[PDB]
Amino acid sequence: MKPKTASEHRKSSKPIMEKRRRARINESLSQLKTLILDALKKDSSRHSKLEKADILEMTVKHLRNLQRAQ
Amino acid sequence: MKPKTASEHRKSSKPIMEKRRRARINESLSQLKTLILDALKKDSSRHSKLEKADILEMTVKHLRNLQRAQ
Repeated sequence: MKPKTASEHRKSSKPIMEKRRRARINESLSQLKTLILDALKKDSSRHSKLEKADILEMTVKHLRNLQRAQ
Repeated sequence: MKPKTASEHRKSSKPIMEKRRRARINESLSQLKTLILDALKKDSSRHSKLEKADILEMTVKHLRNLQRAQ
């Protein structure tokens, strides 16, 4: 399937804290993708083809759209 | 017992494409934190220490603001 890919870049310190961080990274990215795709209402297929980079920048680009809708 | 369910990488993609994606991930996330922190002007000092999760969330939360404050 295509699960929530975790971008594991190793930078350890506190095993517990970095895991909590990691979890929260997924938590935030998941809702990020969710509210973005829902606000723009692009397509569900291009949601099922959302590359991590596509998701991140989509959020930033929507930011610009909102930021001009003042 | 020890249930080994996650040890090997069940991960499939092209090394080159995923590397290109990786670059864009970092690119997107970088400008993402930038425009968010600067738009609300929280603190640029604490901006030197933003947890990845804090960064994603900060952007999502600002999305909400943009969606409902105007």
